Amino acid sequence: SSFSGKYQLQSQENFEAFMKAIGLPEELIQKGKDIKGVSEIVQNGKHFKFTITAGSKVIQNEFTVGEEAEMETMTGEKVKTVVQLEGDNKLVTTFKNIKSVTELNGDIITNTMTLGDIVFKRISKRILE
Amino acid sequence: SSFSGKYQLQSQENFEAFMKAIGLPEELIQKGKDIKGVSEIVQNGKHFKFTITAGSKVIQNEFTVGEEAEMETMTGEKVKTVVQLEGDNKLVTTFKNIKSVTELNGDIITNTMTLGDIVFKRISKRILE
Ligand SMILES: CCCCCCCCCCCCCCCC(=O)O
Ligand SMILES: CCCCCCCCCCCCCCCC(=O)O
Repeated sequence: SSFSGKYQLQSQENFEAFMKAIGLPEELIQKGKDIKGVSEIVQNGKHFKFTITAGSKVIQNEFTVGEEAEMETMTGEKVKTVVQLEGDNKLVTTFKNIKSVTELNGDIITNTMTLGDIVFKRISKRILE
Repeated sequence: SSFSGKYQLQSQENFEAFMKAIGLPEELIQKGKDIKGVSEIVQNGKHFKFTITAGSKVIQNEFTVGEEAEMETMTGEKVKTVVQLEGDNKLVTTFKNIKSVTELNGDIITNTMTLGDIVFKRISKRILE
């Protein structure tokens, strides 16, 4: 019902392949590929504040679902996109050629980003505080 | 008696001045100055592993107190230094013209980095898992 929490990355698949596909340099990818950090979400109804840690980068994004917003991506590009809430537990959007689904089941977020044949999946667990 | 934990940045002083002094690109200073994320320490005796969130960057470092080590700074530069334990609750390192003191007070960690007349101070709080 609420996405709010601090989420510890537990495991991921295809980090290197996805970051290569979007244009990041190999040297940066290899430096970040094994980091398992903590991302944070604060949800207030349709409003979301994200402090995402992925690889060696921390990205802070904010949106209201259903409203267009500029989302900073791993390349540094700020993309214009609309994120929708499906049900109470799935955030969906598409930007460039990437389909993104952020799904909350209990205390586990599964984030799936699909770019052609590459399915980049991150599993993170809410720190219960 | 253990530094181990995940710590949420609560407040900080003179981020912009310190990052300017060490030469961080201005675009990264402006992006990173308001980000308050989670850093992790794993201590095993004199050995420490760090996953540090500072601004828009995540930095991993690892060393044994009392032994020379090579640590990655906020600019990405690698420096060789020996980290000491002071008074059983302070990690103290001096590299180039910076003195860094990481002090543990219960659930609070205070990182104080002194560079000439600038004191960059971070106060973080243990996440209770
Ligand atoms: C345009 C959207 C932002 C894209 C940023 C790319 C970094 C990977 C995104 C995964 C974060 C999704 C939130 C779940 C928590 C997590 O997996 O850290
Ligand atoms: C050897 C230099 C360390 C990395 C340089 C980044 C500047 C900030 C370092 C602060 C790390 C201290 C660890 C405790 C938690 C924190 O304050 O984030």
